[PDB]
Amino acid sequence: KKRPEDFKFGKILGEGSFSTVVLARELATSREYAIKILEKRHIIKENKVPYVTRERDVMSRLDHPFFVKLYFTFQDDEKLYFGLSYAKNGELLKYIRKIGSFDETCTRFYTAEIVSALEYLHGKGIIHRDLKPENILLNEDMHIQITDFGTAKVLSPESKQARAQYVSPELLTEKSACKSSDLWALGCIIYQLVAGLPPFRAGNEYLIFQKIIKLEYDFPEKFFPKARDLVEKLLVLDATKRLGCEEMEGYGPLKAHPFFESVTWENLHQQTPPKLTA
Ligand SMILES: O=C(N[C@@H](COc1ccc2[nH]c(=O)[nH]c2c1)c1ccccc1)c1cccn(Cc2ccc(F)c(F)c2)c1=O
Repeated sequence: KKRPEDFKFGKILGEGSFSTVVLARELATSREYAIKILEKRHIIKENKVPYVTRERDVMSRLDHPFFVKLYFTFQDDEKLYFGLSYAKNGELLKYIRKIGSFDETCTRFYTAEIVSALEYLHGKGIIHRDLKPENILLNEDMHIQITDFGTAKVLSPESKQARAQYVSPELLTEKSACKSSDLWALGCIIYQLVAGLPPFRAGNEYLIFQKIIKLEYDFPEKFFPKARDLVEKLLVLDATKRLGCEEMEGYGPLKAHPFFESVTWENLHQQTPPKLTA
């Protein structure tokens, strides 16, 4: 078992739900991990601290190339520690501030990795509920690493549902989430990769929420036609009519959409990602 003294702790990578993720270097190996630290003082019923109880065991057991993984755990008198994948290259959409919108080859590749990751997650009955560019990190090899900050939920077999710019209308109109809520988020992400901006934009959050529920958005003139078609098929108010959803025959029709022509879905993790720039 590892212990706190085996690492040199660096900067904070992220924080939420009484959990702080810190960059750490393993002294013996020079390997870097993102170690999540929870103070035992905060583990009380009223706080609903994630990853302490059994309801997230299926998430903790994931061993997929596109999700940050749990490698080890340990504890001391005051804290719980969870060693997670470190995604060296940070947030995927961070390149937009320099480079602007992604080209079709790069959009197709990164969209395929996200779709492949969501298919796997949904196949385990897990819904993310807060999928956004901030949660799509990139490792040293430039492959995606999707993070959860305690929003993901395992659905029960008895229900296909569970209780701003990337939020689906059902999370706004009926305060519920389903697998299809994540496909709405995917539609927003694809649009942002291509356009360089998210689809629902307005003067403030209140107005953005109105645009979402009314489907008030437009495409710029330069939007790749196959990507436009795909986005229109994901950004549908009725959650049962989104491409990829259970009621629309699942992932096959989504992975077979013309936007994904030439994609080799089985080896995306082994392919060299296309460079965003030389
Ligand atoms: O513990 C897990 N995730 C952490 C966040 O992990 C981070 C955050 C930033 C980082 N930067 C970097 O380089 N590595 C980083 C790791 C968490 C924080 C706060 C509350 C709850 C969880 C965590 C534990 C186990 C598995 N996963 C992957 C996962 C689970 C369910 C999903 F639906 C999903 F899409 C992905 C986790 O995110």
